[PDB]
Amino acid sequence: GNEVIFTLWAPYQKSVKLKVLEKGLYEMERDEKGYFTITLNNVKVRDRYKYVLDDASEIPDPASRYQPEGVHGPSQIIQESKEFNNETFLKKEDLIIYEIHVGTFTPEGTFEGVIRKLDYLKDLGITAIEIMPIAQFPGKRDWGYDGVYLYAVQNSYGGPEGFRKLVDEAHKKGLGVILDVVYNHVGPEGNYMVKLGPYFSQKYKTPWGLTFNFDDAESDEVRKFILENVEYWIKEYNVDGFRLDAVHAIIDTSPKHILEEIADVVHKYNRIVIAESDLNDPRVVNPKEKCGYNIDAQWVDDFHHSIHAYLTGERQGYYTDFGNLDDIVKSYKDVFVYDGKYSNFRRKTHGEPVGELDGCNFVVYIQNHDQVGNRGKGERIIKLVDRESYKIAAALYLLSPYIPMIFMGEEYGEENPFYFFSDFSDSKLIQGVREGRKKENGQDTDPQDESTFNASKLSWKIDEEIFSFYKILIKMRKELSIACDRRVNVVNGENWLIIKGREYFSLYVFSKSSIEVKYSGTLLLSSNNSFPQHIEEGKYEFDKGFALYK
Repeated sequence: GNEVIFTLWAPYQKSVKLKVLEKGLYEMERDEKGYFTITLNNVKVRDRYKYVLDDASEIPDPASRYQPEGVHGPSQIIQESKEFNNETFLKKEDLIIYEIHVGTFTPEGTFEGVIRKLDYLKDLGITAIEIMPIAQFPGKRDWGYDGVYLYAVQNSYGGPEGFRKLVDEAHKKGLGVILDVVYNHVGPEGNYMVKLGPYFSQKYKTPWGLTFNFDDAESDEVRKFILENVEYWIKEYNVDGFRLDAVHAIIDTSPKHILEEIADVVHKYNRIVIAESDLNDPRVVNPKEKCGYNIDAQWVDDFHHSIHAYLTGERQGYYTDFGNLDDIVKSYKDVFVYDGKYSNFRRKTHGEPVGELDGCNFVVYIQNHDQVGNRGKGERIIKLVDRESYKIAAALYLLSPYIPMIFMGEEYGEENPFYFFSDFSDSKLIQGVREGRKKENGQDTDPQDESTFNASKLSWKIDEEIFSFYKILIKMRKELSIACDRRVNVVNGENWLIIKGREYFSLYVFSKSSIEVKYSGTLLLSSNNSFPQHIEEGKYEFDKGFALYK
């Protein structure tokens, strides 16, 4: 039949009622654990509903699937037809990721907008797109990390219907979709979980708000909440995989860490998890029989930081830990630069070596939402290095053994900043974030100003020299079988370096210098016209630039 069952976990609350807007108020039945439940025969997609507390105040379903009128508005029923392939066609060894912010990616600012850009993406060579968090957040202008309804697809992005159609059309083109999900904290506005029960940890918390309760009193149910959320995205949206936001901010003292369980869920349904770890700890990524949570891959800032610090000369914040050519070679042959050595930035010994894990347990990047957006003036790397360096940078990571991830626009030479923006309506949060971004990052543009968001939309002004470069770089990566293979040989002089893989070798010349080349090869790609078509073992004097050889 057509009847459906309502479930709300609220141990703090004595007795709660269901409120279907056009219909009546319905008394809910309680159990031992603190779950309120009723089955209603008369409900239909898409009625609006809320829950009314002892307080007599009315809150939206915390496990809501659609919030038509934003965070403080009522919850709406959606069509739940669990259609999903049991497998993803994505081979993680073939993974080229493209990070997208739906709001700013296109003039549209919606899912339909990214759909339109699918052919472009496919043609470029990307195999999967990473969508920044889409869990309902305040208003319509937010990176996604102030999301506060884990099961509800952002209304202004195009809602559930919108996101579903995106994955459907992505699969249709042979593209995969990875969802950025937040399990380490929750948004400061429109979060009503605090009144229901111990969703959040008493113990510590995160720089971005209240952290989840995974290991303390009544944490079973909050563990179920997150694990079922990952189950939900797979079963109801047919998503290929996940990027887990700041896993270092998820603390769990339990016999089996929640991150291990999260992975178990995604692997049960043959999907992929990537983790943003700041831990520099192979445990996140290691096999179970080697004591890891078995997450498929992790972000390695060390790579980006090495490249960035060296090319920019910048040393503020975390860049103080980097700066030398050695750091790049280190990261290129050891993954982590900080693998159990002292960090002046963190004021402690940081990290652990990575052992024999292949390259495909790590994703690398010269740009992403953090490394652009957390800069006060939000400058893309293109503004901080010359055309040559920029090309050398793109070559370094796209030709690395690690999984490369392109930031939206990077590939055609996008020049527009990516600022930090928010769309809170609570005036104290507005006040706090302005001064927060002012003090922490040195942002002069108002995050709550519409113009700041607008200025962050891609221009789509294509630089064809750069765009062609990326396209060929991607193509050669695939053709050379560079993926995962950490068996590379790197030699470095003062202002240059050569990296030699199984089928290729690359020249990375940061200044004019005389280089001893020990390899023969045919030129595949070059940032200049200055490099020979065929080269042989010998000494050469190269100008600043990059060259790839078979």
